Amino acid sequence: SDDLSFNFDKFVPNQKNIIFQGDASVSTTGVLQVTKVSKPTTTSIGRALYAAPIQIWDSITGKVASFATSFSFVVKADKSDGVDGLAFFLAPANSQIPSGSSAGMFGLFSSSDSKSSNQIIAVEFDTYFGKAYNPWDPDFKHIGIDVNSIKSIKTVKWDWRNGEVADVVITYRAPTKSLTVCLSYPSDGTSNIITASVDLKAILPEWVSVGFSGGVGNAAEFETHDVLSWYFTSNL
Amino acid sequence: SDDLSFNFDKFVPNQKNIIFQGDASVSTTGVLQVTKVSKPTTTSIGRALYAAPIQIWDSITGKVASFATSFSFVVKADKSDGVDGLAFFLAPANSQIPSGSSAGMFGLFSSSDSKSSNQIIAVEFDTYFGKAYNPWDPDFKHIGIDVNSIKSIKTVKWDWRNGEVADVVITYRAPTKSLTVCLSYPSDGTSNIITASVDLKAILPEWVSVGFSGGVGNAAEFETHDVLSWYFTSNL
Amino acid sequence: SDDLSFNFDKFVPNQKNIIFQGDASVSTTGVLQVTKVSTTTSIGRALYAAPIQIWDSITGKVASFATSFSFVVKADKSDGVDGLAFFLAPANSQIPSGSSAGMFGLFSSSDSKSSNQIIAVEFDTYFGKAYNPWDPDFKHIGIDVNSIKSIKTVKWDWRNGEVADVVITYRAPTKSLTVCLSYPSDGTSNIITASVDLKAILPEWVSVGFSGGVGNAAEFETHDVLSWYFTSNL
Amino acid sequence: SDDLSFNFDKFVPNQKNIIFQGDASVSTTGVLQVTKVSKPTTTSIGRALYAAPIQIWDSITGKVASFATSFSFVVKADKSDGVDGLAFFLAPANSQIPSGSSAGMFGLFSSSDSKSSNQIIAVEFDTYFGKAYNPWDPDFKHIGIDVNSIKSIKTVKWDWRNGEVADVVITYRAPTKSLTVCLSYPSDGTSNIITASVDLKAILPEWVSVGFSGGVGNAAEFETHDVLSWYFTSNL
Ligand SMILES: *[C@@H]1O[C@H](CO)[C@@H](O)[C@H](O)[C@H]1NC(C)=O
Ligand SMILES: *[C@@H]1O[C@H](CO)[C@@H](O)[C@H](O)[C@H]1NC(C)=O
Ligand SMILES: *[C@@H]1O[C@H](CO)[C@@H](O)[C@H](O)[C@H]1NC(C)=O
Ligand SMILES: *[C@@H]1O[C@H](CO)[C@@H](O)[C@H](O)[C@H]1NC(C)=O
Ligand SMILES: [Ca+2]
Ligand SMILES: [Ca+2]
Ligand SMILES: [Ca+2]
Ligand SMILES: [Ca+2]
Ligand SMILES: [Mn+2]
Ligand SMILES: [Mn+2]
Ligand SMILES: [Mn+2]
Ligand SMILES: [Mn+2]
Repeated sequence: SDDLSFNFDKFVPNQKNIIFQGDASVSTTGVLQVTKVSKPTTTSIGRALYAAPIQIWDSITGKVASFATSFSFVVKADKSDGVDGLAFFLAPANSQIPSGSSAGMFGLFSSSDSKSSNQIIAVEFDTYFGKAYNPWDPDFKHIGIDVNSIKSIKTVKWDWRNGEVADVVITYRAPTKSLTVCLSYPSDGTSNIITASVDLKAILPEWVSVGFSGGVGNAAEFETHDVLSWYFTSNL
Repeated sequence: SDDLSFNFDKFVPNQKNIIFQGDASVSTTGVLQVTKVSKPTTTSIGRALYAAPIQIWDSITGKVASFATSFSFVVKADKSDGVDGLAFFLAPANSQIPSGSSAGMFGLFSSSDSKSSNQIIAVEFDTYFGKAYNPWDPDFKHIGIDVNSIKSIKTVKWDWRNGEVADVVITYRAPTKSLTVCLSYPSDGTSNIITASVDLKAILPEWVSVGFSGGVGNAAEFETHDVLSWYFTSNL
Repeated sequence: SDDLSFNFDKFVPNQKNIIFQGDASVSTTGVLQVTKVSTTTSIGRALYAAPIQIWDSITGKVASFATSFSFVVKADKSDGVDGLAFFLAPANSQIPSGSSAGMFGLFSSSDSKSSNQIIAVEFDTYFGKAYNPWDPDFKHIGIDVNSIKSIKTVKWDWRNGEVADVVITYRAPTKSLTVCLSYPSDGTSNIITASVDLKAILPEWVSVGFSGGVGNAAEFETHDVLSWYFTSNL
Repeated sequence: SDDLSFNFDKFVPNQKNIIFQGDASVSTTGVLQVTKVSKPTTTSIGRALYAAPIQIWDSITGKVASFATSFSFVVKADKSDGVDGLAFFLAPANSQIPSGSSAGMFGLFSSSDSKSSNQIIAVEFDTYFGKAYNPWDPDFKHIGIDVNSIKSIKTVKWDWRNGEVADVVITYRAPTKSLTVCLSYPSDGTSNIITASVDLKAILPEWVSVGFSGGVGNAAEFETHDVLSWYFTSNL
């Protein structure tokens, strides 16, 4: 049946079906630390992609793929606040971190402009919204749908819980071009949701790579960006 | 792998793998009308269950099942308002509509009391909250998590859209006992979400039947309760 | 995606999603004994509780399906009767009046009536010409279409008390039905394929399951299925 | 649920999730020609692997994976006979064609010795058994289970049909270490089967790449080695 379906209940150090870029890696406890967690802390940018590209749309038949993904993640800050955030994304097949990318752009963008050549769709869990540094951001931690730009086309207030596990379910229904983000914290019932219209055929190439990215722009306001598990399915 | 998984992209008149109770039926256009839609309007109560019971928990091993379900539905009211609502539920294997049930109880309850003998867990999409007849309801249309009672243990404001298709994803994660309801309207981006803790092993018997139920208590304030598609998976 | 997909790694006593007919039941050890184990003559069938749409009359589409199961046939002596079968019958079908162990509770007679609407894969242990004149001269795997007299058979190298793994696939576009049997204990393998048009034999809605029989208490054997996987898609 | 599951109903020219080695490629008609079809004909060796490695066993837990795969293929010879054959295999992650490999070794082996360092398990559909060049082969076209050597640990007569489509189902049940090969020709009912005991944990590394390989050692006895579709699943 379905074109593709994979599931990681846990990660293993030096997992061969995951492409690690930047500081991303998996600890001995089995968690994907997309951002570096080290004794003397430090600035960091990392991305982790599934090793095989996925056909998101077909130019022959014109068909677009519907997909669903689920993952659990933890963002633990030392103080009461941290930077910069985590993102789930779709980019051109075997994409590399752009030259001159920063933590605030999650290793996804070279700048704050909206270039159609970026060919990136991402769901961000943005923890830093400082106005002189991230002027494009709203005045609160948020969940945003990014389409070719770090300046989200739509955002929603994210009630982040320090050190608590968040369960996320993202669905893309091709026939209606609807992208829905479902987030909940089992520990206390906190839930956030956001949906937006996005035509994948219009933004991305036929073959894409999916994964996570994140960054810590200021070592003094450190936080982790750990993903505990990951499920993904797609079908044309 | 997984214990059970079924998918209905559409329904067919007199579908043999669906048990119809009350006024529930599937039209020639392939939609499950859990509530009766007729030239001259009338009061109605209906339920539709998947024909085979599902083991939600094992008494031998003590294991509890995790499940996920997705469905799209439409509630179209003649005037600007309608009654009474729709519900997705889990009940004892091959459960029948209780004697003396009403539209306001969605054919799930005999009364407004919280009896542990009911053994019912349901997610309701309640359109009628009139304090004269439904005193247990909040002052707005809502999504509620019902556990052995029509008086929800938790509700959230439901931004119902007249005649628009709503996509719903319900997930139950056994290890954390977390039940999450994710609703969105692709037509305009409206999204509602709610999460609650529920121990299935404590409320339901080992074998249950899953399905939809609904009711129209006042023909003068008529509305449809149509489910367009349905996906379901469970695993112990 | 796929219309239906279920999996039983083990069975549980009085499983609610299985319809038991005749002497079929599940033991406390979690195995489906389609035939009664205790001794006496027996006939039993076990069906999945929900019907399955095998073909659509609107679109004309036919469903492709795959199933996998493991079973054991343990005889007391060096031989036993009568066999086990995997089948597709009309939705919520009952055991026919006057059925016998040699017909696995699937047929009223040895005639080929199109009204039977039955397709079955049999693992036939008894081929005595006295009671089963339609059978070949050896234990076999047969593809039955509306009759106990198989349209095609193949020698079955049955192993007493050993677990057999079976994979049955039906590829609708080519109308091909393949039966794949193997004994992990010693490598013994048997295979058979035949052309069958489901749309021509069965109604839109069918019930799937197992059936079996022990026609002679003196030549007793079990007909136990240990696990079961099934998928179908239109 | 399941670790991995992919399905190709057809192939597309320059498919990004398939690694092509040697002469392997996919035609405009959507078929994977692991061997070159040029006419002007020529000698050829080709391999096609799924782009992402698969974890076949875990050294931490000791668990071994069970897997199932299905594919349809055609071997069309110009004359009444052709060479050399096709193979489905599991090799070390991102394995390359060995230096000095030949068509009779399907681009899998450097020699006819049984080296444990080869770390290869393959199911071959061998069309050439000439004792002059393939002395290790039996006296008929066959299906063989290869474990670290081109000299099969077990074979069975293969009733090859020129130009007809063959459906193959290969299952590996970890608990019993049983590998079963199920082949059938829908056109005439011809069926062949073979099973053998193989401990994956003992032969292969934790991470492996799966795919097809084939060869045409003599351009004068040309034949195609086309795979039409491919399904694969694995679970630890
Ligand atoms: C932005 O990133 C792209 C990709 O690496 C690169 O080609 C471009 O030069 C970058 N812009 C700058 C100013 O570095
Ligand atoms: C309420 O429902 C229960 C279950 O069907 C039934 O036993 C009880 O008698 C009902 N109450 C009335 C008044 O019928
Ligand atoms: C054979 O079985 C069918 C179905 O139960 C029944 O209608 C028929 O009368 C049976 N024949 C006899 C002789 O009982
Ligand atoms: C055989 O293949 C291996 C792998 O490429 C290589 O290391 C070796 O040198 C080759 N030749 C011989 C003679 O083994
Ligand atoms: Ca930011
Ligand atoms: Ca109400
Ligand atoms: Ca017989
Ligand atoms: Ca050879
Ligand atoms: Mn932002
Ligand atoms: Mn309510
Ligand atoms: Mn027979
Ligand atoms: Mn050989």
